[PDB]
Amino acid sequence: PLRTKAVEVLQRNSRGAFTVPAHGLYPYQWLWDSAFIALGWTQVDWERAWQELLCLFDYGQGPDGMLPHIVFHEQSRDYFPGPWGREARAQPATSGITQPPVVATVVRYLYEKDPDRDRARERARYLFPKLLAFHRWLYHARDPYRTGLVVIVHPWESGMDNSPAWDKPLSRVPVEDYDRYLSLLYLFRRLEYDPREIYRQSPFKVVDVGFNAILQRANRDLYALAVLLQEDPYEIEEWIVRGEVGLEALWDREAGFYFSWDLVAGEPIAVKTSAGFLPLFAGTPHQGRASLLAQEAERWGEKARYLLPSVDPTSPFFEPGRYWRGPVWINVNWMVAEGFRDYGFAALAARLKADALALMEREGFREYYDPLTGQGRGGEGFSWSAALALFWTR
Amino acid sequence: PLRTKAVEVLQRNSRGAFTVPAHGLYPYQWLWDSAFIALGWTQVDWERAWQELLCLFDYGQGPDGMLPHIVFHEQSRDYFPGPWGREARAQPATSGITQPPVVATVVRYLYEKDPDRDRARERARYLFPKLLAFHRWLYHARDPYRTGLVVIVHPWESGMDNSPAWDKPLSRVPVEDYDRYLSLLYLFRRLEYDPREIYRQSPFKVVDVGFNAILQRANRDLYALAVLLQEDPYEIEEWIVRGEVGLEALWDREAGFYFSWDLVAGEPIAVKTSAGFLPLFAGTPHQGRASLLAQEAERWGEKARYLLPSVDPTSPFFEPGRYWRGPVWINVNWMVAEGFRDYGFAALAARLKADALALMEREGFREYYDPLTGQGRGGEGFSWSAALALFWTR
Amino acid sequence: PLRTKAVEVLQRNSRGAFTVPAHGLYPYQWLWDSAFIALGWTQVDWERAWQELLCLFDYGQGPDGMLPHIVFHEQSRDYFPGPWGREARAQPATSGITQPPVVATVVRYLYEKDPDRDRARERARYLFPKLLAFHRWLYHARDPYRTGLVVIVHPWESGMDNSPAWDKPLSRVPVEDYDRYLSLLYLFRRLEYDPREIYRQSPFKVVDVGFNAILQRANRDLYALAVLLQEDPYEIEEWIVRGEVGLEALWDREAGFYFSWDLVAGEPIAVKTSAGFLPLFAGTPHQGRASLLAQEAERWGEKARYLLPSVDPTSPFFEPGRYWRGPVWINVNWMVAEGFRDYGFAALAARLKADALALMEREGFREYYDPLTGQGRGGEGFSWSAALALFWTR
Ligand SMILES: OC[C@H]1O[C@H](O)[C@H](O)[C@@H](O)[C@@H]1O
Ligand SMILES: OC[C@H]1O[C@H](O)[C@H](O)[C@@H](O)[C@@H]1O
Ligand SMILES: OC[C@H]1O[C@H](O)[C@H](O)[C@@H](O)[C@@H]1O
Ligand SMILES: [Cl-]
Repeated sequence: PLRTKAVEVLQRNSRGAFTVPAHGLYPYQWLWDSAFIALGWTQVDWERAWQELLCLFDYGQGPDGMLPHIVFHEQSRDYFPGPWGREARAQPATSGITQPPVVATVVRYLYEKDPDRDRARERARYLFPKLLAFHRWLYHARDPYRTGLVVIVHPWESGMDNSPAWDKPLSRVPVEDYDRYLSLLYLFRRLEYDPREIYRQSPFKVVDVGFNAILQRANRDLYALAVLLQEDPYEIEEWIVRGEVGLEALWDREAGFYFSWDLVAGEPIAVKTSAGFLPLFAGTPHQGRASLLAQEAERWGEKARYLLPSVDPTSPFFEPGRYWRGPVWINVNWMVAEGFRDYGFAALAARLKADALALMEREGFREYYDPLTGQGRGGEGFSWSAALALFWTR
Repeated sequence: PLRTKAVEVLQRNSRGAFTVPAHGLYPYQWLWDSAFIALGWTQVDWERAWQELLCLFDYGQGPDGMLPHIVFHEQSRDYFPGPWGREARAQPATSGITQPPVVATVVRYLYEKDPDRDRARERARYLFPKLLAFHRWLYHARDPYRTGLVVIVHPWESGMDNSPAWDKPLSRVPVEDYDRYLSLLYLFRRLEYDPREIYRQSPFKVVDVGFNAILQRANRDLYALAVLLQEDPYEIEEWIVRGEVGLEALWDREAGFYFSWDLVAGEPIAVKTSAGFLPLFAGTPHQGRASLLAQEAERWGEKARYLLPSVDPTSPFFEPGRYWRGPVWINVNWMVAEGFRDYGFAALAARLKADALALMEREGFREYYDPLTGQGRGGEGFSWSAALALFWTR
Repeated sequence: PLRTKAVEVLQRNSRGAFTVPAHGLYPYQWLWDSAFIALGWTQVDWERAWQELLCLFDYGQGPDGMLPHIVFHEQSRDYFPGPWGREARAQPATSGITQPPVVATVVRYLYEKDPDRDRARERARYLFPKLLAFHRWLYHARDPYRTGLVVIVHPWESGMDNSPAWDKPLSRVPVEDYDRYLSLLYLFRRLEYDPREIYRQSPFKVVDVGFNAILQRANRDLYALAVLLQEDPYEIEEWIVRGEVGLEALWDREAGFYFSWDLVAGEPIAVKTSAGFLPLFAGTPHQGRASLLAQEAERWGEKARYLLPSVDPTSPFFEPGRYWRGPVWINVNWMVAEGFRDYGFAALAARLKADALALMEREGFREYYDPLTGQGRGGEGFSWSAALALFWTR
C-alpha cells in the first residue's frame, strides 16, 4: 500500500543525510525536492527529516547566503556532527542558480511538530540564521530595487523548467531550448557570477508568480519562527510588507488570473499555468479573488480527468504528457490544495488530494501524470511524490 | 447603434489631441474626463488615446507636479512632437485645483494593451515620472502629516460637485452655493496658492472617500507600471501601505458603509453616496465588507429602477434629477461594477453594466440619468459616457 | 426589565467618576471593566461615560504611559475639574501589571457619537495623547524587538485569569495557582519593575491572542481618532502594519484556529479558547479564515446550549462553571459578535447577542454563565454585563 511503498522509495533514494529525487540518479541533492522530501521523512524518522535540510545548508550554502538548486555531492553524507568547525572537510561543487524557496515553510513545520522539543529548538536555532541569509540573498541579488518581487534569471529556477510561460522570454536568449539554457549559464560564468551584472545583463529576467508566491509564504513562516525563537524579525517584516504588494500586483483582472511578468519585454506573460494558483498558498488574495481562482480550477476540471494540470487544458500550449506543459504534479497539487483549504474551498482541496492519491495508488510514485489518462510519466521512484503521499496522509 | 454613435461623439468633441467633455463647450480639457475618454479612444486609434493624456500632462502639469482639473487651452492642440524642449511654445492658463487621479490606472491599461509595444514603452516611460510627480504633489500638498489620506479643499475636487456629503462642510465657508465655491477660490489666491497655508487655513477640508479610493487604485497601478518598466517604486510603496490603512479607516461599522470625513468638524460625514462604493475599485475591503456593500447596493435597487444612484434613494437628500444628488452616472457605474466583479459579485457587476448600457441606448450619451425614469440629463454628447460605452463593450 | 435594571446596577456600583466591577467590592477601578462600562453609561449620561475614562487615566497612568489593571482608589472620585495641575492632589496606589487595551476603541465611539460636539472634541483631545502613551508603553515594554506582537508577563494581564491556555506556562513558574500568581508579582518587585529585566527574566511570557487582537483593534481606532483630530499618526501606523503581520501569524492552519504563543517554551499553545475568535474584532483575517472560525463557533454550539463558551466544549479542560474554563462571558460575546457581523456572519452575530441577552434576562447581571444550564455565576450586579446589555440594545 501507499505509505509503506512510499517509505521504500525514500529509503532506496537515501544517500545518508540527503535523498536523491528519483530512482537511477547520481548522488546529487536538489533544493526544492529536499524540502518536500523532509516532510515525508517526518512520517519515518524526525532526525532524518532534519538531517535532509541540515545537509542541504551545510554542504550547499555560500558565504553570501545563496542556496543552489543542486549540490553535487558525488557520495553519501553522514549526519551533521554538531559544532563541524574544528576539522577540515570537503565542500562539494554546486550549481550557480537557485530554486523555489519552500524551505522555511518546511522548517517551521519541523520545528512546531517535532515531539522532541529539545531537538526542535537546537535544529531550528541552527537553521534560522541560514534561512534568513538565504532570503536575504534572494532579495539583495534578485530584487536590488526593493520592489518586493524577485526575478529568476534562468527558467530552471522556477522549478517548472519548460513551463509554456517561459517560451517567449527564452526565445530572446542569444545562442533548441537546451542551447538557450546553456547559453544563459555561459553568460553567468562569463560575468563571474556577479549578481549586479547578471541582474543588469541577463537576457532572461522574469518575475515568476510561483517562485514569488512560495517565497512570500516562506517569509510569513520565517517570521513566525523568528517570533517563536525570540530572534529579531526586522528584515523579514520588510520582505513581508513589500511582498504582499508585489504578489498581488501580478493579478490580471481582465484574465481573472495571476501571471508571471517578463521584465525584459516589460509585459505580463499572458499564459495561465498551475503556478498562478500559488498565491493562495502565500495567503495574499482576498476571498473574491480566491473564488475566481476556484472557478477557474473547476473550469480546468471540465476538460481534464485529474486536477491540477500544469497548464490550462484549453491553452494552445497544453500537451498532456510533456513535463510542465499540461501534466499533473504532486507537489503543486499539494501546495494549491493547502491554499484552497485556507480560503474555505474544502471540496476543491479534497479533490486535489483525492486526485493526487489516486494517481499514486494506480501508477506508483512518478514525476508527473497525464491529466487525461492518468498515465505516470518521467522519473521512477520519484521522491517528492512519495514524500507528499506520506505527509498528506499523516 | 451604440459604438458607432459613441465614436461620432468623441470625434465631434475632439480638439486635436484633447477631447472636450460635452457638446457645446469651449475648447478646455478636464482631468478626470480625459482619463475616461482615453479609454474610449482605445477602440478607435491607440495613438489618439495616448495623445489625450500626453496633452493633459504636457500643457497641464506644473513644476511641482500638480495636475489641474481644467486646462484652459482656448484652441485645438497638435500631437506631442516628441523630445518639444527646443522651440518656444505657449503654456495655457489652468485651474488651481485638482480632480480624482484615475489617470495612472488608465495609463497602465494603455501600456499593457497597446498592440504596438515600442509605442507603449515610449509613451509609458515618458508619462511614468509625470504620474509619479502628480501622486507626489497630492501626498505632499494634501497629506502633509503622512496619514495615508489626502484632503480636498474644494467640493469640485471630488468630481462630485454638489454631492449631499459636502452640504454641511460647504455651509461653514464664509462669504447660494456658487458664492461659497467662489469664496474658496478667492481664499486660495489670497494665500498665493501656498499649499502649506491653504491646508492650514481652508474652511473646507474633507477626506473624500471617492478621491481617496481612486488614488489608492491608481497607486496600485502606478506600482505595477514601475515594476514592469524597471523604475524605482520606493515612493509608491509608501503611499500604498499608508493608503491601505487610511481608506479602510473610513468604514463605519454601525452604518455598514464608507463615509467621507470632515476634518474641519473632525467628524465622519454620515451621508451614503455612490462614492462610498469606490473602495471596491481600490481593492481594500475584505470580502465580508464587500458583501455588506453588495447588500446595500441591492437595497438601493429596491427603490431605483436603474443602478447606481449617486445617493441612497431613501436619503432625505435624494433628488432624482439633480447632478450628484441622486442621478446615475456612467463613470461611477463602471468603476463600481469593476470593483464588484473583482470581489466575485458577478451578477451585481453585470446589472450595473446592463443599466448603464440601456440608459445610453435609450437616451444617448448624457451626463447623468434619472434613476426612477431613466431620463437623460445634463450635458449632451457627453464624452465619458460615450467613451465608457466603447470601453465597456470592447 | 433589562435596561432599567442595568442602569440600577451601574448607579449602585458608581463611586462618583468610576464604577466598581460588581456588587460588594472595595472602591477600586479596573482597566478593561471601566472601558466596557463607559459604553453602558452612554445610555444614561454622556459626561458620566467620559468621566469613567478620564478617572482611569487621571489617577491610573504613570509618566511612562503605563495603565495598570487596578487603580486602588479607596474612595469615591469627583469629576475631572479641568486644567488639575494647579492644586496638590492624592495619587492612589495602582497594580504593577496591565490588562487588555480596549480603551481606544471605546474612546473613538464616545468621540464619534457624543451629541455634544464641543465636549467630544475637548475630551478626545485630552485623552488622545494619553492613549497614545499607553499603546507606546505596551509596545516599548512588551515588544522591545518590534515584532508587532506584545507579551503578557502574568496570566491576569489577559483578563482571562485561569484560561486553560495558561496552564502549562503557569506550571513553569518557580514558587496552587495563587502561589504562582504571587511569585510572579514578587519577581517583578524584586526586579524594581524594570521592563527590560522583567521581559528578559519573567518565567511567564506569552503572546496572548486576545490581548493582541484587542490591541490591534484599538490601534486601528486610535489611528482613526488621530486623523479626525488632525493629530500626528506616525507611531500608530507602525504598530498597525507590524500588528497585522503579527496577529495573522497566530493562525494555526492544521487546527483551523488562532492560538496564543508561549515564548518561554517557544511553542504555540494548542488550546482553543474564546480569545482565538477575537482577531475577527481586530479585522485581520481574510473571509475564508473568518468562515473557518464561523464553522468552529457553530460546532461549539452543537455541544453548548449558550454561545460562546470560553473554551471548546470538547476540550479536556472544559468545565461549565469555572470562570474562564468553559463559561460564557458577556464582554467576549459582544466583541466576537461585533467581529462576526463585520465579516458578514449576521446570523451567528445575532445568536451571540440573543444568547447574551437571554442569559441576562433570566439570571440578571452576573460575571459568567454556565453554557449548558445557563446558570449565572461569579460576581453579582456585574457591571460590564449590565453595561453591555445597555450598549448592545441601544
Ligand atoms: O527532480 C529534480 C528537478 O527535476 C526537474 O528539473 C523538475 O522540473 C524540477 O522541479 C526538480 O526540482
Ligand atoms: O465634465 C466636466 C466636469 O463637469 C462637472 O463639473 C462634473 O460634475 C465633473 O465630474 C466633470 O469632471
Ligand atoms: O472584574 C474585574 C476582573 O475580575 C476578574 O479578574 C476577571 O477575570 C477580569 O477579566 C476582570 O477584569
Ligand atoms: Cl477577504
